[PDB]
Amino acid sequence: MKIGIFDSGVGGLTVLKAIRNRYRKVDIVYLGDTARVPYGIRSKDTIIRYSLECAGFLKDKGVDIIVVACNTASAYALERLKKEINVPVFGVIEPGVKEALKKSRNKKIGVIGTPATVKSGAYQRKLEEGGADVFAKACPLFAPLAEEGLLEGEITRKVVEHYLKEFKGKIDTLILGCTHYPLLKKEIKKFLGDAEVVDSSEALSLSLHNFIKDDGSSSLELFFTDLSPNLQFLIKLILGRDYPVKLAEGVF
Amino acid sequence: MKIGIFDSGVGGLTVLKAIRNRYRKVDIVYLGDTARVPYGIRSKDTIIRYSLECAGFLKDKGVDIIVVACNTASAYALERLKKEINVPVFGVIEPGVKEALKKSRNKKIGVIGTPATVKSGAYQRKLEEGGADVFAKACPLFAPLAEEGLLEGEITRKVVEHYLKEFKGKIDTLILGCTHYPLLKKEIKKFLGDAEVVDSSEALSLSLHNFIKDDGSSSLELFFTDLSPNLQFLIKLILGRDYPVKLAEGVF
Repeated sequence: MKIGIFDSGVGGLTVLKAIRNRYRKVDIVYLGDTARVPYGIRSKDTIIRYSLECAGFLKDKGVDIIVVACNTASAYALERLKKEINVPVFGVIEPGVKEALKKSRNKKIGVIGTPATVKSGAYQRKLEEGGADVFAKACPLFAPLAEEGLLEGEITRKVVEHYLKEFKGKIDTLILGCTHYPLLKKEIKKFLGDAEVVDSSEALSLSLHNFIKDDGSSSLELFFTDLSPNLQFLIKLILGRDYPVKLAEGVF
Repeated sequence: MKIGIFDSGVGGLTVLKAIRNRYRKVDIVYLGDTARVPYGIRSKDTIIRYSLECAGFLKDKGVDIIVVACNTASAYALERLKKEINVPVFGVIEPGVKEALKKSRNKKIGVIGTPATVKSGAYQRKLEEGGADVFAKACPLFAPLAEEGLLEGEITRKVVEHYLKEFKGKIDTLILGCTHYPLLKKEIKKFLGDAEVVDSSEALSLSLHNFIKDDGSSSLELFFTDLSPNLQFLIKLILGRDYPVKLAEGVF
């Protein structure tokens, strides 16, 4: 059993840590699309093309299942991936939803996710057909225009309330689609008050239990299509140690 | 007297507010380069070309002085601007330095700024020739690869200490060149302890006092080369109300 996880950046090294602790002996191969990283703005057809390519990379790496930890690719490319890669494919939306639907009490739940996944409607849908009033809202893309340091103090506690306006006191469960400053977990869980935030990474990992045979050499291989700046440093902080990465289409 | 302030994004609407409160009757024309916004990565010659163009835009808008609030353009394009625009040009580095040099006690001061301005050496230099041990370090470019929400808790308090490592307990004054998550003002002023952070915007504004004749119709015009997403919303939050913006090279 070899698990292939694929993401645009390093946010997927989270799921990967969950998997790996639960499935202690499975072999893993990660592939981050760092060379194209600002995914959540690209078209549906772009997201499906970049996804096809990265999945094929891992397929050809001999994996058994392909976990796609990105909400944007999971929201647009799962049909296509499945249909072109002769293996099981798992995204992070459906486990998030199942969980949300479970955790909830009043079934008035919300989703904060990238503009491109929030546009897809995949979350909204899957939640409604499960019997639940979805309150969605998109991630604010701030760093390009202004430095987050601008959004510190006063102005931050006002971005929040205006964004998480409707959500106000109507929801009781939330899928943190994708968190960007100033909408950190603790800036929102403060405005909204102690709400049940779905852990999309623990939910996902768990969700692969019946398809995964906990077996393998316990190996780990990390790949990225661009040896970006502080990649290596980030890897160190998230995983706990330093794992050597290779470049996608290097030795091969 | 008409003041032309120019920046890459909205971070300059800060200086603009300082100016405007101090110089209550001067007329103003702001120009943000939103269409090209990720400035701090481009080349010296690129920064000088984009700067030339935006300054010329304002010159042709009939301004008397041109304030450039971006550290990256101030660090590479002031010679060129002055030499091509027949008017007084003021950047945000030299007032920051004067202030730093003043505020300091032990003259062991630091600068956290974008990789491109920190490379320029303009801060380091100007501080050394003023008799001071500069501790510089670059802004970590994180949002592209991973979402800041990843950098929340544990991992954030560890990014800081490793970056503001050397600075540790050696500095007593700091020029917050440019603040990006997780290096917010309050994450650093916590690691480092209560240090004297230079207010580069109050310093700058103040620095124009002898060149500015507080006179004019008290007008305000906001221009940007790309009516980017939440531009309009950000403007609202920083300035206090909504100011109509126009597009650079619109009616003209």
